[PDB]
Amino acid sequence: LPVLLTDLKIQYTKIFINNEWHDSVSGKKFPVFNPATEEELCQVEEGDKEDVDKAVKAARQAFQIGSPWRTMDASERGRLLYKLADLIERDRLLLATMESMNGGKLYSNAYLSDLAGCIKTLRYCAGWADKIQGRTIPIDGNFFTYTRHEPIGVCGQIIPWNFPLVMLIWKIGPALSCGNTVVVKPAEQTPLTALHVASLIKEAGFPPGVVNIVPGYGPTAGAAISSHMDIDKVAFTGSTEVGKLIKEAAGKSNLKRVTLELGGKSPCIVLADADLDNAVEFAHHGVFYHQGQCCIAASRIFVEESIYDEFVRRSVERAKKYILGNPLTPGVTQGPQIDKEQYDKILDLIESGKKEGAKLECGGGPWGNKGYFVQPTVFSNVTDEMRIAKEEIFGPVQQIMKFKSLDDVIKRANNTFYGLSAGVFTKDIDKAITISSALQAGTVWVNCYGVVSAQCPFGGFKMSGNGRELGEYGFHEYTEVKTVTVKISQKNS
Amino acid sequence: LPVLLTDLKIQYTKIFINNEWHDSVSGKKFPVFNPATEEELCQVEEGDKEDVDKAVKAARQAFQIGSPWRTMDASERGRLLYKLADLIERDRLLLATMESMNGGKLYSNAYLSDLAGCIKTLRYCAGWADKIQGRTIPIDGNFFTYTRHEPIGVCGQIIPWNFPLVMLIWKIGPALSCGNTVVVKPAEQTPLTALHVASLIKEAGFPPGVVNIVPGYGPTAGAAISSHMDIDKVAFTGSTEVGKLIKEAAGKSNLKRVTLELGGKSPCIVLADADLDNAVEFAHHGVFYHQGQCCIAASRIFVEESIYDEFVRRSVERAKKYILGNPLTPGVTQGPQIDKEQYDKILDLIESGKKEGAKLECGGGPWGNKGYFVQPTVFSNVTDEMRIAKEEIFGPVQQIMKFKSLDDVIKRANNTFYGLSAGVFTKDIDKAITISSALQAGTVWVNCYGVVSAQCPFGGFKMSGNGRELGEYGFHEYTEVKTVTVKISQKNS
Amino acid sequence: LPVLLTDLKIQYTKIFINNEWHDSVSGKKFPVFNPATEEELCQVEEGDKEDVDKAVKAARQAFQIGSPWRTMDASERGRLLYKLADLIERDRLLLATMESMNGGKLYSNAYLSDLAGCIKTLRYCAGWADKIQGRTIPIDGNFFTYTRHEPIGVCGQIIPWNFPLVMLIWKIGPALSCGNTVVVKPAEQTPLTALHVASLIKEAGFPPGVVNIVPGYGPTAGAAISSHMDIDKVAFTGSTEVGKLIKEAAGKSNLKRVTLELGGKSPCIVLADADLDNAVEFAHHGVFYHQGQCCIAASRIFVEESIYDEFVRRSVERAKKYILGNPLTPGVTQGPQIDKEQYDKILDLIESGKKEGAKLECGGGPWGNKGYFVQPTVFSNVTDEMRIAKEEIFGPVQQIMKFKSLDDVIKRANNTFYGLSAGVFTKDIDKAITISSALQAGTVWVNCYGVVSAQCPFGGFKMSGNGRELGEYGFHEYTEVKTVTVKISQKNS
Amino acid sequence: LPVLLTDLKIQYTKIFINNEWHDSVSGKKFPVFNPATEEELCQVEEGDKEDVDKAVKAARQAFQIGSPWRTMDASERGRLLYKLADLIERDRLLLATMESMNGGKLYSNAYLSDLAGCIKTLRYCAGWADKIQGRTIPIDGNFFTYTRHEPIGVCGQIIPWNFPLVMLIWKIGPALSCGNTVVVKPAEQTPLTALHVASLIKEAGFPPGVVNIVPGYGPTAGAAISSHMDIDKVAFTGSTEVGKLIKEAAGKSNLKRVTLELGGKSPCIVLADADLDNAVEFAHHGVFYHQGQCCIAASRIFVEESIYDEFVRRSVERAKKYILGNPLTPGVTQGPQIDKEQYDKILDLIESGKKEGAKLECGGGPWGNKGYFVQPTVFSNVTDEMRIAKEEIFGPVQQIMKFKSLDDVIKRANNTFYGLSAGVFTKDIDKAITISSALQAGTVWVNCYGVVSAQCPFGGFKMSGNGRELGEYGFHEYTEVKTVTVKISQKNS
Ligand SMILES: NC(=O)C1=CN([C@@H]2O[C@H](COP(=O)(O)OP(=O)(O)OC[C@H]3O[C@@H](n4cnc5c(N)ncnc54)[C@H](O)[C@@H]3O)[C@@H](O)[C@H]2O)C=CC1
Ligand SMILES: CCOC(=O)CSc1nc2c(sc3ccccc32)c(=O)n1CCCN1CCCC1
Ligand SMILES: [Cl-]
Ligand SMILES: [Cl-]
Ligand SMILES: [Cl-]
Repeated sequence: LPVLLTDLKIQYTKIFINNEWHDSVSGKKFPVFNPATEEELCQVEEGDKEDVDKAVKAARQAFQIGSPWRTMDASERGRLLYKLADLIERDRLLLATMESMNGGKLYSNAYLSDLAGCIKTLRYCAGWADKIQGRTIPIDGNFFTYTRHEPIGVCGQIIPWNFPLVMLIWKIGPALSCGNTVVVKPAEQTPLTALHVASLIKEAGFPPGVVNIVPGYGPTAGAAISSHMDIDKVAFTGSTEVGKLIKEAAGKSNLKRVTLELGGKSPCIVLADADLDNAVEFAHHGVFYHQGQCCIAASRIFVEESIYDEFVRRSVERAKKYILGNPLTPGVTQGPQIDKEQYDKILDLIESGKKEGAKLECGGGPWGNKGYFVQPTVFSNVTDEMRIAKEEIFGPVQQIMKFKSLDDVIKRANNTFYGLSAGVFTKDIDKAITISSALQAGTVWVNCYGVVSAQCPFGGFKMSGNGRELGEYGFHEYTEVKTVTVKISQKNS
Repeated sequence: LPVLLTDLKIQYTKIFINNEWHDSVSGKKFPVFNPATEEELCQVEEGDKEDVDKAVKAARQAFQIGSPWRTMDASERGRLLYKLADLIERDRLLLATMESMNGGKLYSNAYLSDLAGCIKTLRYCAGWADKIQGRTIPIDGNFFTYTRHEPIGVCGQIIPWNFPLVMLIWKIGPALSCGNTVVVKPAEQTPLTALHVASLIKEAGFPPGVVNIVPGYGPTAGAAISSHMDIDKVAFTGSTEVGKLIKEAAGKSNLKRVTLELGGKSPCIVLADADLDNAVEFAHHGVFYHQGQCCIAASRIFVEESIYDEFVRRSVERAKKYILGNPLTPGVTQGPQIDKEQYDKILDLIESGKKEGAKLECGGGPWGNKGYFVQPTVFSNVTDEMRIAKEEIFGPVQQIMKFKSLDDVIKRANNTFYGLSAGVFTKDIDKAITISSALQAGTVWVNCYGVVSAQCPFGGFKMSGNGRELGEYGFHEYTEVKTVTVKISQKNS
Repeated sequence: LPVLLTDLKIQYTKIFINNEWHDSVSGKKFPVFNPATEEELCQVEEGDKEDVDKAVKAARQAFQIGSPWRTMDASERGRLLYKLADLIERDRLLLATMESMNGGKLYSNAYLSDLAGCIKTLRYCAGWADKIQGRTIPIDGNFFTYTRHEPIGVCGQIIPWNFPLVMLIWKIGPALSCGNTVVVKPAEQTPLTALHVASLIKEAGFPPGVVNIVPGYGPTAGAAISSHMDIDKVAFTGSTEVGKLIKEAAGKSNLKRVTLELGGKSPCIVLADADLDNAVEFAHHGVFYHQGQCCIAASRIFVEESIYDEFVRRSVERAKKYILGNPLTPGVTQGPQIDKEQYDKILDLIESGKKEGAKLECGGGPWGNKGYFVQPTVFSNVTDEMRIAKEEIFGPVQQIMKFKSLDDVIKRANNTFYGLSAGVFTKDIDKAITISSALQAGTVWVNCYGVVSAQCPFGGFKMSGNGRELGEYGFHEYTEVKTVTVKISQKNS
Repeated sequence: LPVLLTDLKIQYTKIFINNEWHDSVSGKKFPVFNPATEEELCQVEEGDKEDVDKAVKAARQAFQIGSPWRTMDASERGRLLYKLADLIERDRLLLATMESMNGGKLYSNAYLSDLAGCIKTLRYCAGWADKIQGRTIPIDGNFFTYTRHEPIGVCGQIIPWNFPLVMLIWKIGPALSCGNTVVVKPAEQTPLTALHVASLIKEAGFPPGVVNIVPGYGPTAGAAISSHMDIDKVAFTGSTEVGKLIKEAAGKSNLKRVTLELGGKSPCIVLADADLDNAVEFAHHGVFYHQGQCCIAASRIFVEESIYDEFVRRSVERAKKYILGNPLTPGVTQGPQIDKEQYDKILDLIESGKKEGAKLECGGGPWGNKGYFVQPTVFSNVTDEMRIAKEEIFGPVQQIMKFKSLDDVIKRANNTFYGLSAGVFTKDIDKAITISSALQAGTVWVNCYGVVSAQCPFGGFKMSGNGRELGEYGFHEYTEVKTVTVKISQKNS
């Protein structure tokens, strides 16, 4: 685990449009904080509607028929993405450090996981660019018919603060591989890594206007994207509330394409025949990863009665082993929550668990004199009507419940408006296949949890979102299909 | 062209839920009219929110894990669809007659085209059922990963009055082939053919609740579908206004998947080297088909100056050759518009063309003492800011314009919030390919127009809709992708 | 289980070329026998080189650019195949009876399985016809590139006597769906069902020359196919010896495409945790089905030592329960072998098992005064160097062996030049996945055996064959891919 | 056009097995010559059967279940290929020089085209590695069925001398991306660039035994590959004669999979409406490229009578403009033929053209005192029965013919046992589509020629070969499909 042997210096703080750095139209700036210390790191240019309009015009122009980005070989779009991955690999120490400092994110994970994921995802996407293909189709009648899987056009992409870099790359990788242009709005909490990447987009040689990055707030810059009359598509990861607003704003304006990923209340089902240590470990990391701030957090763990008490005991032992503190310091194993709102939400929900009669096994309160820290918290004997069993907490708060009827537990697992993911732990082939088939969730892990890769599509059932990202299947959502049908004198098979 | 040698008798007038005929919960009924005579044909049970709730419950139950429709072989879903096609072929005379009588639709077209399209589309969809496949994916790490392309669940499907049968089958064919269950709301104007088909769904042996048909109005039954908390997806063909309302209602409620097809203002570009007679014929039929009531109507025809006057002359000669009257009577070549609202809209727009200075070549007024008839109408020297050049008329009203700059005409062709289709007429390979690539439209025809087939995906760019129907690509929109990732001791390629 | 309530009368005994019945050029005929009685059923026209030349010319002409079969809609090729399935369904009683009488095949299986498989396979193939698609490809440079998945042309198809109808349809279904024309040579033992199907091909309305059926012998009619200078592809199921000759003859002549399926020595691995009754049943039916005359026969069954004796006991009990006799008589559960050569081969191999020291548990000799009957025979304590462990027997002869090292048994399972299929019986997810991945076989069944369907590709690893039949993947082998690359002035994504 | 600013020094002259350099078992070496000077460049270790056996054992071991190459992530196979491309880019000057010196290949083409093609092809193949996917399949009955697209195993790959590097990469890129191991036999004429690449395979970090390179002769090392009992597949580009021998040897031994590309007699059809200068240029380069030593050489050019004389005149003017000499010297535009056999064959065929009455427009004899040089030669009024119209010349010899019947010229174009490629020159859409559809050739170029890219599949119809290389479609030929079918208690769609 190498580190930056020199203190981080913040350089890139401006709006990125047509490969140059812009002041906000208003002249306004907003502060950016270190969640572990509550101290301002810097000021960043505050994008708003006016700045979004500049970025959209730039993106529109870069998408015009005859432009460099429309006319270059697909393989060259791919080359540019591979180059960007190489640049991020070059600046890995710097990026992992900035990510950890701005995002409250453990540095070892930032370096070994987030940065690795960004690099691998970009390289995966680079490979698709010249492998996006349409069809030739044996239509009835004397016609030649083919399809073009064109890029859609200008894609507005709004990303959250929990995985700033990974989410940036998850959005831009596919969009660019397919030939789109993008207007990106990073989370107000975490604009800095996106702006560094923008410098590397310029360095790699992407044509101007192909990627534009507009830091700013949700109701301002975000809303301007969702309601813009010349944005063809909007992609978003974040809260359900905002997802609704985005879909509504898209409907009112220009009926732009919308894809959403909106978190979850993801269940695990642990059968009595399960490898118990393996289930405890994966379910543990499954809920606690990055201070509980994962859309896929395994926030309801149902365990067969006969192994329930043992499951709970071992889970508690594991949760009691964390070291809280600054995510930069080696050996520290839990960083802060991102901000006050999240902090407040986690505490309120923890209090509801105590009130509504859940058994507190450990944690249950805040930690320290600075930083938005929350003790890792475990509740057992949780019941389905409790707030901590229904609401996404997005904090280090684990719920453990028992069942003895498998039919009943699948119904309980499914009894939510969410549906992002689930986990099944068993040694039995038939149970693994039939349970995974019955769960209304986008990804089901069997005898593991939290395994996400560029090669697999990822997305929600129900209110956890719509559409899929990554894999072969995800690329479909960044193309617009055109059918071309040509009259011919006579066809032959 | 065979005919029913016995008078049509209306039998099926009720709400279809769980394969039985239901009265409306309210007890209310609404009238159904023959647009050619303005006479009531019958009364039909009026579905509203309460009836939609009954259909959704039925559809939900038919979709449950372990149900007949979830557990039957995919090939058997396909068999059921093939059987339904055979039944519609059996009742072709009856259906074509009912379609023509209720829809104001020329009987020869109803029989030879609409009914043929329904049959062929169903058979096409039947073939996909056991050919819907997921993937196995060489994910990083020691895992086995596969995907399931599951049906989504309960699909709400709202269809228009212009092609009642074709649109019914365009919706239910793919949805059912993929294993979904459906709640269908036919247009208030044209419920009758859908209800006959429902009798044939029962006869074919589809499990109850797999298809439910709820006749009724837009703001009542339609709105209940779009806002329902247990409908997983809504599909819609109709007006832009309603498309917006549907997307908004889906966002406010349960973030259900939405696909829309919303008509157009589709352009043709006729180059000087074009086969002129061929371009005139296809552009003519392209705008005039079914009294102009096609989403893809070729409602802006741009012709190179040197052949413009000849194009206009020949177009006028062709338009002056129609025989208006009852769509049932042989040799009649133009039926009525569907209803008063459409009628009023076409007349108002025709008047705006005269006012704003378009040259009237023929038609321009109503026809007859009964029926919503409009003279076939041609305007030349139309300019881009005129109402008849911007608004979808949905009537027998042709606009012809000239150009001499090809760069300019492509920009004019593209200068619309619509984008459903377009036509290009030229003998030159390079022009055909480059022009079709540059047009922002879902289907581009070359040296033809209006060629739609079950084998090709169909849908809009921009505000003409989102998603694609039919072809291989259309089937994707009726599946929900689940990734299953299984921990293994060691993988091997 | 319905039966023909009228005695079978043989009608179709001639060579089928251009949809008419032909005498052999030589005037020669050959006899056809009932294997259960050794009595001649009829005489059939003997095709030889001269007749093959007539069929190839007919097939070539039907494949010419501009012909009905090249110009008809793909959906119409599909319609024709669906019609043929409907006709075979109509004549199911007759076909199942003829199959059983000519092939020595149990009538209940013939009716319920073989005929069902033919019908289902044809319907599956019908569905692909208009779903065979090429690609459009974003090649480097200013070009438009697309591919056509054309039919190959004249396909020579040689099929065996064990599943005459199923194999006929397995060959012609895909070939025709893809638009090829075919020259079929049924086994000399079993020409009759193929000739009836030919009458139904004529009745369904296939254009003449699209299917031609040339009964005759291997070294005569078969060899003429394999060496023909105007046959584009040859497909074959049968013996390894002949497979070699076919590949060699194809290399010497016109380098025609070759696909082979050549039987096996397929292993099962039964782990100690397996559902034992389920493993015994499937392994039993897996080797004994159709008198052992299946390419996929489970002819080496390795059982973990701790359950080996119990496995063997239960296997023996099951084998001792058969009733031998005429395949037409209800309750009869084992018919004859096909002919004297097979009969002789099975007996010789059974004798080698006794000689080389295998433990005879039951059977071991012939049965009856007429018909090529062999007692169902079980050997335990078989070792890998014995003839019955290495050679495909193609008779009712089961080999059971023990193991205790899993690494070792996989190596033993794989230690063969064959590789058609295998079976794995265990309750453990990891073992099921890792073992199936390690076995060098085309199809691996888990906790079942002998499950073959039109939707899955089927074919061998190693010397069990090359290429795959059926599924999506099998269709690729009946197309020839053409790339078309068109110079354009400027491309756009 | 940069050059090596230092003289080339030959380093790598040994057999490459398990990532180390081996002497031949016999101790024998063979000489390697510069075709431009007829001087020996070096000696290279001569591989024979014994050495092939060592390489196959190494390849077999590297392919074993549990090996590094079988267990590494697919994305890592891709990474290794990307690294190799980067290494070849690093050594581009050296490789382009060695290629030109050993292969008689113009240095500017070697550098700008061959080396670029190698790099781009490797990068294309790298991108597929983790995008090779099987299927999940909705089989009839209560089963879970999926497929694995496994690597085949040990692939023997025999390549020719005309494009040593490009062909090496065309073979190993796909084979390795798919996870195979390879035993490569470069042409005896041109082993040197392959051995340098082998050093870069070692440097990139490929596991030992994954690639093995065995220089040597055809009937010795080549024959040992084709007849080997433990090689799973053989791929070959070269002469028809050898293709036959390979297919036969594969049939006699172990029925290994075979794919062949075998050159052609590729036709162009130039219509009267064609852009004439464009057709002349592409047809010219189409036959003359790399001294006529391209499988796709446009060796029959049919021109409509009305433009035939002009076509011939302009073609002659272009052919008379070459500068012969050393392929290393700037401004030199034609190098030597590869060796004496080719040289002799070209001269003999040129003499047959004079004898049989073809009109000699220019060239017709040898050139210089050393090097296998042949004057660029044009024949007009060539007729279909002449040797130069039927036999692949593989020299700088152009045939031009006239036609006036389009039906007739397509039949003439098709009247060959070859079918690798063809060209069509016209401005008319319908002709371009219908002619290209009618030509029995693997690639058809329209208004261009010789446009080959990694993204498109490439291969012959008829005796020009079997199978396809590159594109998505080519990758299929380097996988072996396994179906896995698992019994489950109950399936759900
Ligand atoms: N799916 C996921 O991974 C995430 C889920 N969440 C959930 O949402 C809850 C609230 O967290 P927030 O930070 O408020 O998430 P949020 O959904 O409001 O913020 C995420 C992104 O949306 C933008 N945004 C906010 N308001 C917007 C608007 N009106 N229009 C357009 N864009 C807008 C933000 O600026 C940011 O870029 C969390 O407690 C958690 O449960 C939060 C972040 C990520
Ligand atoms: C290859 C893409 O990059 C990464 O995987 C970075 S890490 C990571 N990304 C995402 C999630 S949700 C999600 C949704 C979309 C895209 C990426 C992710 C997550 O939860 N994580 C931590 C897993 C730690 N795990 C602990 C045990 C196994 C992995
Ligand atoms: Cl498509
Ligand atoms: Cl998928
Ligand atoms: Cl292809």
